[PDB]
Amino acid sequence: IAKMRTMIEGFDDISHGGLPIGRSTLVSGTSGTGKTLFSIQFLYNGIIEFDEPGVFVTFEETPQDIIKNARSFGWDLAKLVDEGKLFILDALSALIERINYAIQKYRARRVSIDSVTSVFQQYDASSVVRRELFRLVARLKQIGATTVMTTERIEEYGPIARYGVEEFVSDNVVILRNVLEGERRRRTLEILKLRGTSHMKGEYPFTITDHGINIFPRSSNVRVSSGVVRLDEMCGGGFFKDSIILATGATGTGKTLLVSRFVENACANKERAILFAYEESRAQLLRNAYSWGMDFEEMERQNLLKIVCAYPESAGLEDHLQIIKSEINDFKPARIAIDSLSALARGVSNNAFRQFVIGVTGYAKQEEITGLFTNTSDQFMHSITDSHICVITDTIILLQYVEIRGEMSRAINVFKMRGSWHDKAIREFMISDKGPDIKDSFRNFERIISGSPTRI
Amino acid sequence: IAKMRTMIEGFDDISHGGLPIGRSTLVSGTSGTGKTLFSIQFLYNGIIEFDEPGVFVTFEETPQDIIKNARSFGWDLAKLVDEGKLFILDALSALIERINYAIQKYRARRVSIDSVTSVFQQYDASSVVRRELFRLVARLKQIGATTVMTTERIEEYGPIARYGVEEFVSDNVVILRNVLEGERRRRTLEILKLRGTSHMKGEYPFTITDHGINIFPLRSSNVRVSSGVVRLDEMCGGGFFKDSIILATGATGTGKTLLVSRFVENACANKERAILFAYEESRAQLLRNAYSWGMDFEEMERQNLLKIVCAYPESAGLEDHLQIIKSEINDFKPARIAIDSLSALARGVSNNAFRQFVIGVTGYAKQEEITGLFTNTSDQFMITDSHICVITDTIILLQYVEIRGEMSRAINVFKMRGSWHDKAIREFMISDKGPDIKDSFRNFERIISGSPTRI
Amino acid sequence: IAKMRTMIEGFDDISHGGLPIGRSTLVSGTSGTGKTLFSIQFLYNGIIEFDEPGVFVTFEETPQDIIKNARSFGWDLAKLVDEGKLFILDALSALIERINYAIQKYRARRVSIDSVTSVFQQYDASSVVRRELFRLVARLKQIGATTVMTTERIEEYGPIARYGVEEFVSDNVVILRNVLEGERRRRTLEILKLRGTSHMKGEYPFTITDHGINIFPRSSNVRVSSGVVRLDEMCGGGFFKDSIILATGATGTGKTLLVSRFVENACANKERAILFAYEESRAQLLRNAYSWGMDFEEMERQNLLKIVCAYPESAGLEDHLQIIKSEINDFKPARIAIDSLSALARGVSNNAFRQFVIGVTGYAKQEEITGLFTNTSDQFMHSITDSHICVITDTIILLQYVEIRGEMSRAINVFKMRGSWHDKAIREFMISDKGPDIKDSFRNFERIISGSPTRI
Ligand SMILES: Nc1ncnc2c1ncn2[C@@H]1O[C@H](COP(=O)(O)OP(=O)(O)OP(=O)(O)O)[C@@H](O)[C@H]1O
Ligand SMILES: Nc1ncnc2c1ncn2[C@@H]1O[C@H](COP(=O)(O)OP(=O)(O)OP(=O)(O)O)[C@@H](O)[C@H]1O
Ligand SMILES: Nc1ncnc2c1ncn2[C@@H]1O[C@H](COP(=O)(O)OP(=O)(O)OP(=O)(O)O)[C@@H](O)[C@H]1O
Ligand SMILES: Nc1ncnc2c1ncn2[C@@H]1O[C@H](COP(=O)(O)OP(=O)(O)OP(=O)(O)O)[C@@H](O)[C@H]1O
Ligand SMILES: Nc1ncnc2c1ncn2[C@@H]1O[C@H](COP(=O)(O)OP(=O)(O)OP(=O)(O)O)[C@@H](O)[C@H]1O
Ligand SMILES: Nc1ncnc2c1ncn2[C@@H]1O[C@H](COP(=O)(O)OP(=O)(O)OP(=O)(O)O)[C@@H](O)[C@H]1O
Ligand SMILES: [Mg+2]
Ligand SMILES: [Mg+2]
Ligand SMILES: [Mg+2]
Ligand SMILES: [Mg+2]
Ligand SMILES: [Mg+2]
Ligand SMILES: [Mg+2]
Repeated sequence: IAKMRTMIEGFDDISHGGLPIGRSTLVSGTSGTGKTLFSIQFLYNGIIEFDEPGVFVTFEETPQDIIKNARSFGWDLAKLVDEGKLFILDALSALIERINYAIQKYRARRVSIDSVTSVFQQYDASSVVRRELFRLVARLKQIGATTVMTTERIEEYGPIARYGVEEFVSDNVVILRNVLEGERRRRTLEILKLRGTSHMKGEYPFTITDHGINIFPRSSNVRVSSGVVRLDEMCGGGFFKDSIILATGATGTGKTLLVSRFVENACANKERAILFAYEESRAQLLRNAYSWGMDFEEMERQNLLKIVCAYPESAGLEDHLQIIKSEINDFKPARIAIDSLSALARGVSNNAFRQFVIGVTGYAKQEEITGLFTNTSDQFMHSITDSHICVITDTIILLQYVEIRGEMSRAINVFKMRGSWHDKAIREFMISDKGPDIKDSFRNFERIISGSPTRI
Repeated sequence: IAKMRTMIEGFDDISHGGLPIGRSTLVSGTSGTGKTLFSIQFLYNGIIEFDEPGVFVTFEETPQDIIKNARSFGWDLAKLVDEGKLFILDALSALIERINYAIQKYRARRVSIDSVTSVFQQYDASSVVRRELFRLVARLKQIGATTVMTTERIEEYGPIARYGVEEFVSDNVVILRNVLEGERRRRTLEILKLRGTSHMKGEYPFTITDHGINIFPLRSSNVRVSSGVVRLDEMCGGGFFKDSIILATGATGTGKTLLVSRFVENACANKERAILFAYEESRAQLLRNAYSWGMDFEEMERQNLLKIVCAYPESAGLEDHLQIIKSEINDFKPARIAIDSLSALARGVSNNAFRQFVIGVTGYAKQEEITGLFTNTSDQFMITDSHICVITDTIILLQYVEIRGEMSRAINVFKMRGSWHDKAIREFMISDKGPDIKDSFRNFERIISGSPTRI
Repeated sequence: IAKMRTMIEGFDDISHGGLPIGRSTLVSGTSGTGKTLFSIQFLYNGIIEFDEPGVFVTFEETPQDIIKNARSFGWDLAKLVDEGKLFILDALSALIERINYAIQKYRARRVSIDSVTSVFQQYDASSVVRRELFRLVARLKQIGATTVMTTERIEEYGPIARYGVEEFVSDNVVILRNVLEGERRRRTLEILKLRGTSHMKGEYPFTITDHGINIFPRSSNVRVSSGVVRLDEMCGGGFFKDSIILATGATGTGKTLLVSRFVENACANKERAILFAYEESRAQLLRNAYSWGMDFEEMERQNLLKIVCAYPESAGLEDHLQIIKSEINDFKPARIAIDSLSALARGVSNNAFRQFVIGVTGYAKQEEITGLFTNTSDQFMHSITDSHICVITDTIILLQYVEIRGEMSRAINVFKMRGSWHDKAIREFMISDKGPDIKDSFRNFERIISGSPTRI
């Protein structure tokens, strides 16, 4: 069973090439799940790469309404119909005749029906839909044309179709969802089945952007500097180039300080860098940064630093990824920084957050980009990690508060360093008007990893 | 009631021999559960295993599509007509006649109907369905031919059939599921009932492969093997046991992958095949860190001795991961394997679904005399273990020890099943040639806390 | 209201003698709940003990199909019909006439209808079923014949009957269930009501075995040895004969060691013993046992030791009990051992597990059998007990890991000893190639029950 590519980033790897060739694919889902976006996108791409003639059988929508909406991603469907490359059939057993006729005058390639459920309200009685659905499918499989049929749905976790008898007739079943969890919508695609072929089971986080659908399913010894000399000395030549560094610690420990010095160092060696902040804003960052003797405003004047400030609850976790991606595909920084993940995990599913970290890490390492992700710990004085995904990070620079003689002092230590030597000493440090000052470690103190020390 | 082997791996143990002789079995479930697959496999295996006639009754789609769908597993229609061993009937009491025809025509034994739910569009009443259901099975039983019926379902945890009156008429009820939990689907088969016979109660994890369905049901020599480290072998009093399961738990960056790299290296060193299942790092990374310790993993794969199967834990489901391991070991056939790690496969997974995984790998690994070293990154570094350290025969736990404001690491053989081991928590270090197990801490107390005390 | 015995192990004590005499009993439940198994079992037993004439009114099942299925437990229904002791009436107001006629030619005793729901699909409309059900019941109560009526069900926790009007007509209501919790089926029986009589309320764990249905609703000073001399010295003459001993402790403490020495001691005094293992297999056990100088293979050669290895998730908790019972009813060991309960409680209901422990304990003590049950603790260094059923055990031999001068040493202490003196000292012990070596206790150490000790 040969498959037909749809040029839809994600769907090509989820269905292993695409959808069963010469067969009909049913795409069900609720309203605003992207049933039409996918439908025309299956034709557009098809009639832009392999130069294939595709006909669109519209029903409750006007042939200009479809083209007026496709202009949201800069798609000129008029120019498609101005070269006989796309035919829109405006709309009981005579409909297949016109489709069979049009497709004959437009050499059978890609066909989309939006929607079949619409022209079935006057029939109903469940058993009737199936009887008239089977005939349609069969009538298309005889002409051997990769057809996508749209179906309506009432529930996001209930009947597959309105009359629950379309999935049993259809050979291939793709379900588009828009689940709302904690007053936040999440678009997820899934391939229920695919007769005489293989596919990726379960649902994968996707979104609709200005390019349309966006479905989301080396290791050199090159070392880079973190901005701090002693830190690179503790890491035995600084952080690795293509690696993920983690800055875990309590509130006001110096995470954003290390991020600022990590981004500065990039711009210092004429290297581009992106800073994704979710806790503070450009205004505050510039002031805080300048207070340590760093010109963040100037760093952006050289087109070497970009600041993307936004709230962690502003958009969805499946969205935030796309922003980072598009932000990296444009500016093309050598290294990025996330401040912070703690803010991107608050009121989010433990699994939904795991898919995010895996995404950034993968993409960050896939493009050989150095990413310094910070994480704020709950207990300031310390268990381990909430979702404990410290196994994804190659380096772990944790900061801990140390109470010494009624003085709230801070300490830094390189907890982990994959395929690299590091200092296993909890060196004390302080903050000044020029960044960190890592001094000597606490040799005459015991139980330093348990908030409070002990005289020796 | 005579059994009938279907040659479906797992099913012949779940149904105790297979399905009842000259009885009608009902296989209900949702769409994509694998109802048609089972139906074909039942006849296919039955045809090329005991030269038995098979009659497939189609209803929804045509004989060509069904024949064109089995090509995904490598099954051809050479029995369809080129051997007259596969009779397909394209599609109330007139159907039964045609059924008895091909049956007595080719001295039939096996029969599959797919689907019967599609022949009850008009009849919107359960009364009619039951009446015309019983008559079918009753007829089929009069001919005493092992027939499999297929029905459709709306919910995975609701009515048995579409009209909920088919399981009561049917003698044997099989239910195929495709439950979706946490954006992840899991195919599970269960034998609801089986009249005048015994079977296994509850649902068993299965998958669909290119050999079709793979249902998953539910020695001890003193030969020792080297762990890669000499002191470690001395700590186990002769090295690791051959046909045994070793576990390495500890905080992130304790050196689990280090002990794995040496455990796999030692294999290839003695010209022994070993498989490495990574779910945290990738080949590129592992090769770098490995070489940094003075180990050439690339070379090890150049001699067809070491294999690396990197895959994100979240990529596939727990049931698929198992099949991937089994098939991977069925091809390469290593003398020992290593999983890095179990903790990476226990993330956003049910404790019951995870238990079934560890039991499988352990069982299968222990069933083929394969030495397995599974790692498990402990959540709270510097307590217990909310899982199963009872399954593992050996436990090599690594713990971080803070001494004089220095993040030092220690190792100890926590347990060694039916063997002597060192009961001392000796400090160790990592260099550019592997571990260096030094001496323990005699003048330090509460070393299990992660923070000792000057004695 | 006199009751009629059914000779069904469990149902006789649940309904206090049996079911209301001269009245009709409705048995509802889903498919494969054992509606037919019970139905014929009510006749078989009845026409095998009190020599009573019973007629079976079958519907959607053939008179040979019922007999062909009853042969799963070795029941010759043909021989029952070959002496006019059982009559099968193969199958609107004329059905009661034949039943009234047959029962007259087969002196009214035990009657079973399987099923009434079957011959009602052509009626439906809820109110119709009741009207035609009442007439049936009344027509049977007039002939005074203990009749059991089978009813179909869709839900395990929903309507009592298909039309939910059969329980209001029927005098007695028995509901058979097959609940699925965590991909595991559990058969439970219940008596909803019983007019003019008393019964046991709630549902009781049952199973179907080769004997059919299996519903599951002294104290001498005789002392026995545990295999260890010092252990018997710490128990002041060894464990009590008819008592339950518990071996709680962390992983690799020496639980299976004490079990092996406890089973060996039985075979040593020419006493039979059963070992129920769920963590290891015969292969490993024999090797581990032989490493301590115990010949487990030989112990089975004398027909004094039996090993029943099986996984704790292989079968159901309500099943595992039956296995132990049948295993003890055959071999008839003087003492048994369970290794372990921790494995039999993983992914099980806290209450469902409580009913198991009570079962083994009761049966173990009911047959005056000594049972050494082991339990693995979670924290290796220790709170108390998960489901804390240490109140069921008469003796508690807990083992605890003790870290001494960077050496992971082990310790044993007799925590409890009901109606017996015991040693209240945490004696240290080690393992060798001949079993345990209990030495002196830790006198110069403090906080030994909190993992880590303290110099004194
Ligand atoms: N240019 C755009 N940029 C971002 N999101 C867009 C853009 N255009 C549309 N969308 C999003 O995608 C949706 C359009 O999806 P589409 O029209 O295919 O829905 P549908 O599922 O076919 O709806 P219906 O059930 O009414 O037919 C919009 O509602 C909006 O959420
Ligand atoms: N080669 C293959 N590799 C992997 N999975 C496959 C392969 N071939 C088929 N499958 C899987 O098995 C499914 C086929 O099952 P099958 O065609 O029997 O469905 P079904 O349950 O009979 O559906 P229906 O409700 O339409 O009768 C596909 O949807 C896919 O999930
Ligand atoms: N100009 C300055 N001089 C001295 N110390 C400073 C100065 N500016 C900031 N600090 C110190 O360093 C800390 C700043 O660290 P930073 O702002 O990076 O916090 P953080 O660890 O990222 O915390 P969070 O993100 O939770 O607010 C302040 O709490 C203060 O102790
Ligand atoms: N010999 C046996 N050993 C063990 N279990 C058996 C044996 N025979 C039958 N069983 C079990 O008991 C069931 C038989 O129960 P029975 O036929 O009474 O069901 P039922 O509830 O009457 O079904 P229906 O609703 O279809 O009439 C089988 O499905 C199986 O689970
Ligand atoms: N070349 C090297 N030289 C010195 N020490 C090294 C070297 N490579 C690794 N290490 C040490 O070993 C640690 C990594 O060991 P390893 O990756 O096996 O640990 P792990 O517990 O499996 O980690 P993770 O939780 O990330 O899987 C580093 O943190 C460092 O302390
Ligand atoms: N031949 C031997 N010589 C010395 N010590 C041994 C020998 N065999 C086993 N041991 C020791 O005794 C322990 C065995 O105890 P046992 O196997 O009964 O463990 P357990 O407490 O039942 O643990 P679990 O059931 O959780 O695996 C081993 O961990 C080891 O310390
Ligand atoms: Mg639309
Ligand atoms: Mg900050
Ligand atoms: Mg099918
Ligand atoms: Mg690792
Ligand atoms: Mg029955
Ligand atoms: Mg044990």
